[PDB]
Amino acid sequence: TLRAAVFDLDGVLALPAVFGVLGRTEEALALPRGLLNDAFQKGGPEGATTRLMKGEITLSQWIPLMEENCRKCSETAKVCLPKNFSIKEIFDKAISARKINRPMLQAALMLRKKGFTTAILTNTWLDDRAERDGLAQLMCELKMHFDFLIESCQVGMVKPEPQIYKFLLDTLKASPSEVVFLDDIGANLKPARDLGMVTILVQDTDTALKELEKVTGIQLLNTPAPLPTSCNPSDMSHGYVTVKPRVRLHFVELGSGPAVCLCHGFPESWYSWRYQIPALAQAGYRVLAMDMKGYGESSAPPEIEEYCMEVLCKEMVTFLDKLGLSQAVFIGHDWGGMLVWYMALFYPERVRAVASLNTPFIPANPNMSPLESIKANPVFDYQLYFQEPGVAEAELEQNLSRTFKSLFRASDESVLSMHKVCEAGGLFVNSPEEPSLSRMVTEEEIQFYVQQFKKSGFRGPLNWYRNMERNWKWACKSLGRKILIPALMVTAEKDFVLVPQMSQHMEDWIPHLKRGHIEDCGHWTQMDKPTEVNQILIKWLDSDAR
Amino acid sequence: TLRAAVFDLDGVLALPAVFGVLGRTEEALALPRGLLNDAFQKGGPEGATTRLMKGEITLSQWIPLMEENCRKCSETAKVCLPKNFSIKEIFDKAISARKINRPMLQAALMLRKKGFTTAILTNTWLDDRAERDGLAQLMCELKMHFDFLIESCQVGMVKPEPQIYKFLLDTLKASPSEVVFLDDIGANLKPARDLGMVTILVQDTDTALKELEKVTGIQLLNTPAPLPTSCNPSDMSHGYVTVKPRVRLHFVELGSGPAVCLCHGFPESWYSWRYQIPALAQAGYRVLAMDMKGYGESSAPPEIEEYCMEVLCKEMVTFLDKLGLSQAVFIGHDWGGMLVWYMALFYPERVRAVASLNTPFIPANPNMSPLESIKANPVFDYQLYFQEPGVAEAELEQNLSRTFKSLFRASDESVLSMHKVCEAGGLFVNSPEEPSLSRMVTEEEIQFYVQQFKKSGFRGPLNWYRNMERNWKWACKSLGRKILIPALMVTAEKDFVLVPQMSQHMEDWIPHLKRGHIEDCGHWTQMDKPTEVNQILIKWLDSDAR
Ligand SMILES: Cc1cc(-c2csc(N)n2)c(C)n1C[C@H]1CCCO1
Ligand SMILES: Cc1cc(-c2csc(N)n2)c(C)n1C[C@H]1CCCO1
Ligand SMILES: [Mg+2]
Ligand SMILES: [Mg+2]
Repeated sequence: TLRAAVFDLDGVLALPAVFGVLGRTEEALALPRGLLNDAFQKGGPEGATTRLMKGEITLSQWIPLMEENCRKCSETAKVCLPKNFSIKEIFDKAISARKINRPMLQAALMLRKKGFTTAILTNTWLDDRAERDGLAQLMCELKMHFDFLIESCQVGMVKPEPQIYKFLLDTLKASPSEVVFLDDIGANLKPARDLGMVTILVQDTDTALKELEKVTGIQLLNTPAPLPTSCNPSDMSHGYVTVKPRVRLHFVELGSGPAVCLCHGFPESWYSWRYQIPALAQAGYRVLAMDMKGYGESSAPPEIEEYCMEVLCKEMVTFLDKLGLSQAVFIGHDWGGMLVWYMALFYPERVRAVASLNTPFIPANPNMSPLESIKANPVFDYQLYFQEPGVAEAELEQNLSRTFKSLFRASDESVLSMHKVCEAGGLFVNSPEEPSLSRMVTEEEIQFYVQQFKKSGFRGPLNWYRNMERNWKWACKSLGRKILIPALMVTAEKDFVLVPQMSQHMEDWIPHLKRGHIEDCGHWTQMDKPTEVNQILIKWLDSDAR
Repeated sequence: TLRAAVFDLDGVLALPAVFGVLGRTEEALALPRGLLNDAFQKGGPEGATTRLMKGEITLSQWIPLMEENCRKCSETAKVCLPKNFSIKEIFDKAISARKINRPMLQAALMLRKKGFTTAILTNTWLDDRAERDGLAQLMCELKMHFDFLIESCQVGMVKPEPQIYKFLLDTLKASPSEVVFLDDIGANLKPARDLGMVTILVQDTDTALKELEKVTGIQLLNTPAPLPTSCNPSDMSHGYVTVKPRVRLHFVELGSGPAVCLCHGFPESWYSWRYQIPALAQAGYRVLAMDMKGYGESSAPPEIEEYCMEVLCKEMVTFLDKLGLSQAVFIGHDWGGMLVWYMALFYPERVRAVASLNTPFIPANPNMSPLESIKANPVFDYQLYFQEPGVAEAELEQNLSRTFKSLFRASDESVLSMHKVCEAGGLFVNSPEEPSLSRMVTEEEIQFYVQQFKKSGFRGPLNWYRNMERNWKWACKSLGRKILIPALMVTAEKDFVLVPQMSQHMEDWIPHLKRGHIEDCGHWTQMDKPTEVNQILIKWLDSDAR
């Protein structure tokens, strides 16, 4: 029966509520109880506050009107307001104090995931104060999680007037009995109740969630910890930069602050960062999540040498030049990880800080051909399989779904040993035609990769492995250097190819290296353990790159 | 004969030179003359400094080696270095002191404009110091003006070794006699001279330019003031954001820092900001230059109401939401100017600051239909001509070249009165078939507009004028408000439609409004007077939006 859920902002999705600051200020300053609330509410439907909430005036215009109300209320109550008493001050403080009430948001999200239409209906104001950016941030963060946001000041109507509830119903395209509405102000619930909406009076959050859960029949309290926000591709800003005549690079871009360029591994996509992109933007960064050369909407030229580390890095520099970015933080995974260590070594002036997931920095061995070095570790045998042009392409392109479904698996699910792949004759020779779906991914997410890979297939991707000799000679030039910019290495316990021990000597080349470590994490770090990756990146960004 | 020009960075394109800081520090600290230069040069081809310039070691690794050289030089000269003596300190200071030597850059630019290939050949280092971003900025700003940048540390070779000059010649694809090479170090010129290159020894800039001018036969000194840098479309980052199912918005994006969204007028393009985009990025801003809805690579739906101010503003808010931007500075011109005043009035929380070129803020008159208000000023008669769907489209689309060439004219060139356009039967009824080219634009620039307008023509653009009644009713809601965020109004003396007097009452609605005024400037402000626009925007941005 219930199809829709409506939440107020103050006192419901965000806490502490501003009205609360009226109460507290009175208490703190020993003013007559309720004096501030009388001033706030003076003139009722035609007083300053209603005009504010309806959009007739802006917040900065209302401030001196509330001031005047406070004077008149205090003269009528035969008291004086203290020296320094400041309405602007009180509200600046109150509005920055108010934070997202996380469990209410997570309930709204769960309800939306089970197919509810969700909305925020709020009495609010046009905010033109010097510090308005703080509220603009909160509203952005909240509203992306909901179907609709209805603000009194944008629509010219306020709770409890009946017309806003009619406007609500019409926006929802639902009848009143299909709607639950939560509010901390009982007067605001009444007209919803009159129409036959389920209403919940929100005092403490848990009891409201308990009622919300009873009435919807959905579990909202004590639920497992949810994944971070992911990205819908068609909701993103897509950027494109031509770095030379045949080569354009595509990226997705979210947030403001220091530029952070995310570089995925093989055979992946910008979308492999879907769980980090909103979190890093939310934490105060400008994220640029690349399709690396060879992939997705980036160009994919056929020639092997187009994909050696030197050419790749030079193009990433050009990509910064054309965007007008003197630096970025570079964060890489797998092949992207190797590339970011090379950026740090050859273009430290362009790199604000460098981090890798899984991929250690290993210096070239000038006394050993890289082919031999690769042949020395049985777990890299899949890289020899990748050498011969055409062979891996045919296997990987033959059935894309099966390809991504076989590759993208958590450590407790794996179907492919990386073991004696040449000898066996292929990566999939002993995996099913139709693999089961990993817990890490949905069917929809697999089909995003399949559709990406239909544009250019695996030639350009595989070519990143086909420049061992060329990369080795370029790397040998850097053998006297050290990496002395801020650097983070993140090892994954159960990546059985890029094993955490393989990073064990990095402090010789990177003496101030920082570390994080993720337990029970396979090769596909960002989607295996997105919460833990997010926390380790944001903590290191805030301390080292900011 | 000469086809190419090569410039050193230190002492040639940037000043004061670092070597100079060796001299000055000695003098300042009363050290033995030349002591620092001996330490710097110790071991010659195999000393620390050469290894640095060749890329073997990074700057931070070299710092303690130069320190040690300075100790050994001072022990051998029987003196002591002062307490606090700091090589890191000296170089931090020297490297931030060094600025682009503007007249040398402007000579290189002029030579490139007359078809020279230009290059920077420099002995430089891999810079990993905490403060490296300053040099990364200088190198970005310089290098975008040149065909090639050749850095000793990237190529593994240093002036004066002969191999780098061979590498130079090969990069230029020129024989030595086709090249002029400028350097402040005579030892560095010699191998160019040995090959038969024209060389110039740069002491003071003017005498070097004088020799450069004699030898090339091109005027480089005492030249008129050049235009600001413009944008090549195919060198820009292009961004695309879907703000709702039928509507995607395209923009060009350059720079980092506070987001600044540029909104062009009718019938224009992101490209109309070509002279502001590099300057504002260079001044420390993130520029987003839109194709407004109706234009260029943005969607262009046919329906009139898709283009009312309300829908337009809501979509600009969504564009911020999807990019993850809690605010931007909004700067508009003509129709874009009207739109930014509306953003300031309806979404002040999303607007960091607002500026308009030409377009004044005028409140709706609630006692007069907007059609009448328009009929009251003979100079708006072209807006009535625009009302009837199809009529203006046919005239404007009939011959695009003639359209843009007739419209885009400086005030001393105009071919169209805005006068009794309905009565005359068209905007062009009395202008030539093939207008002459305005001084403001090249043939190439006109053809960029023509090609943009072949995608959707003039329907969507004209529709911005066809919502007078709808805009009037929306505007009436804002009649109690004031604009109290930072605001700049820029009037143009000779815009005979949007006249500077029309802005004269703006202080009633915008009490802290700032102003700039541009004399001898017609309607097409950004390209008429790009230098003056740039200076007024950047000064106001730095003081009000930063
Ligand atoms: C960690 C690592 C070691 C080597 C290696 C060793 S010797 C040689 N030539 N290469 C390579 C190529 N990697 C990169 C990883 C990331 C994905 C590709 O393998
Ligand atoms: C300055 C201005 C006044 C009016 C106006 C007056 S009364 C009414 N309805 N409109 C308009 C539409 N403008 C906007 C300019 C910029 C380009 C379009 O004209
Ligand atoms: Mg409330
Ligand atoms: Mg020099």
